[PDB]
Amino acid sequence: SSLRDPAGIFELVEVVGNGTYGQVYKGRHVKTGQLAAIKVMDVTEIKLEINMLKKYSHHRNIATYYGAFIKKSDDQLWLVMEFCGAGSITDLVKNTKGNTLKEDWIAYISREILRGLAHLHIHHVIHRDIKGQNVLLTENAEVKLVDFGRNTFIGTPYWMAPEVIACDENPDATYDYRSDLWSCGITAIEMAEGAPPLCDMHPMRALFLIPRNPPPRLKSKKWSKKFFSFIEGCLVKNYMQRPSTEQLLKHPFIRDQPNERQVRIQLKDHIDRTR
Ligand SMILES: Nc1ncnc2ccc(-c3cccc(Cl)c3)cc12
Ligand code: NA
Repeated sequence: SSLRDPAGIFELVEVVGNGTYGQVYKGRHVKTGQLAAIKVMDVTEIKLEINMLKKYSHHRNIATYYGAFIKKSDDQLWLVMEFCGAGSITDLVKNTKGNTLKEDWIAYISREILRGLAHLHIHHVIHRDIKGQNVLLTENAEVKLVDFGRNTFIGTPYWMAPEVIACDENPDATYDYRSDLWSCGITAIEMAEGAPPLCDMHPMRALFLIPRNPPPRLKSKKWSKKFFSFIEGCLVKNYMQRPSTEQLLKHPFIRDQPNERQVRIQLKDHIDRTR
């Protein structure tokens, strides 16, 4: 009924990813040595968010919520969740020769992202921040989503869907569940090319171009017809005709993965070789 102090339960080890998620630490469950990710927030409601993040995180493609703690003093709120030890998808692409993942790896990771999103969407939750950095890997090559729900900063715009960017005909910016599907397509281009489209643009210029530009496309013609079609589905310009999570899960690029077993093996081995 009342949040406990974390002393002797969880301890902070080091900042993750040294300065990319803000106040998120690699932590450890004191009594068992089990690792955990801990978001540290300064606080002056909480209990409801605890019970809410609890139920929707029980899915295999979402990092599991453990509990909430209050470090007394401004008081610190500690949000404890399952740690994913093999870094982010962005790290994976960065640590790969040529900053590009094989198409079957992209198909596997994209399906796991979509499965996580399908669980949140069915429960009327919008992730709002799908990107390579928020999709984490475990040592067993399990794919898990992270960072779903002060608010004074605007983050990176490269994964933002057109409807989420306010402009003359769209004065009130629309975060719709389909906005996460646009971000999944940008994440798939990020896996294929090493960076999102418009990465060569200043962030404010990219924010102006996203609602105006036609849908982004893969630079190379080497990819399969299925992959181009998957990107096209994610990146439907007008969210009103954009397919739902359930429709994208049935797209042949996602649905038809004959080398699935070997992909998980390749990913597990690649994690070891590039650690
Ligand atoms: N669960 C995690 N495992 C490993 N690294 C991580 C890095 C960052 C995060 C993370 C990032 C933003 C917001 C929240 Cl609540 C958690 C979670 C993890
Ligand atoms: Na989970």
